[PDB]
Amino acid sequence: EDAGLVAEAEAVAAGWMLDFLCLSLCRAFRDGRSEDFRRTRNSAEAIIHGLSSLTACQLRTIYICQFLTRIAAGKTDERITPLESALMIWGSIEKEHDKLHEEIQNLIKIQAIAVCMENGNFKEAEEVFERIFKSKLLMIISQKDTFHSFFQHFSYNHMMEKIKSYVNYVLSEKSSTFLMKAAAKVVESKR
Amino acid sequence: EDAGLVAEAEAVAAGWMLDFLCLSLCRAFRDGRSEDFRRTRNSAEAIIHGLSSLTACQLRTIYICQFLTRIAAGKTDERITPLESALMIWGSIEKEHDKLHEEIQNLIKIQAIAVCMENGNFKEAEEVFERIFKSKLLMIISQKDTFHSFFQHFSYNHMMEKIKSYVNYVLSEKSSTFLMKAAAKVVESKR
Ligand SMILES: COCC(=O)NCc1ccc(C)cc1
Ligand SMILES: COCC(=O)NCc1ccc(C)cc1
Repeated sequence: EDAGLVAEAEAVAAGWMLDFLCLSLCRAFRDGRSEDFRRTRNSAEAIIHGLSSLTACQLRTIYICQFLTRIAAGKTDERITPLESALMIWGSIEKEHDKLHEEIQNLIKIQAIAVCMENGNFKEAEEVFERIFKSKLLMIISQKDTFHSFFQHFSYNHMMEKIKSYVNYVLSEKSSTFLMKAAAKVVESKR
Repeated sequence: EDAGLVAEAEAVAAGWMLDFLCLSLCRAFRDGRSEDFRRTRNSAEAIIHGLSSLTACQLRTIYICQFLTRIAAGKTDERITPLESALMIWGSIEKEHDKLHEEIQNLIKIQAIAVCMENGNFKEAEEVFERIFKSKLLMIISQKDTFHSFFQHFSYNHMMEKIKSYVNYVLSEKSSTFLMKAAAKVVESKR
């Protein structure tokens, strides 16, 4: 038995498990299956400790998973909120800055403030605003005007809809990865 | 897309990941790769939350993994020690009670006391003795006779050697499971 070849096979399998768990995380996010999302997130987080070197494709995969983890915790050792952390990941993923990227970016920026107002924490809403960003938005926060028409166009539902359309593209791109394809064949054979 | 067929494929893949991670955990235990063992253990623990129903084979797999986890923590919400917890798993696994089973059982029973004496905790050694079990063993603990010839036949090294021989049988039995076999093929193709 060669120790190097065994370690290489473990790294190949970790890569397969990462894609499979990304696909499961994407579907759970799309479906709103919170408990399944939490379980898949924990498995993907543990599995990637088996990798010390990642390709460009694998880095994009883990950053998509970290991004969805923050978006899912949006209303729930960093001194920033989950939506602010999602915005940092979003702005640094190796991906095209098309119209959809910018739409998601601006929806998260406004919702990072609006989720604080929804929870009744207006001081945090101002702190979030100061870290991200103008005089019209600060007057809205100061007036506790949570249902201002600006927030109805840049809504939480609109942020989730746009992120879900992005998730469907990731989902289709990874639907043919090794582990899910082999698992679907086994299920189809029964049946 | 059928939600039931997607969930079935996820359960098939969780099963494949469980066998792969058992095989990796067995090799790391055999090799004494502590950090790799800790990482694999965490991944296997997270992955099995994706399973709510297990076959007899899968139950044996998870119990072997829980047993090795306690043996590896042997010298490190239950009011018992890790070796005592390993003994509980060992005595209830659906497996043959051959001579090797009994040898491992008795080595763990004595080492559960001896590891407390090694750490200088003789009160715990007596508490462990009371929970497991005689007058000769209690005199040894009372006298802090850690290097009594009884402990040299029923040694920690002998316990580890016997458990490692058992691990080699599990390792050979699972060496042909789906995920490792497909991963070894990929590595062999390069080389
Ligand atoms: C880095 O901060 C922790 C975190 O985001 N955990 C969720 C997580 C899910 C999935 C993957 C691949 C990686 C991480
Ligand atoms: C049940 O007590 C926790 C524990 O033993 N964790 C390690 C663990 C490793 C591997 C598997 C499959 C399952 C559990």
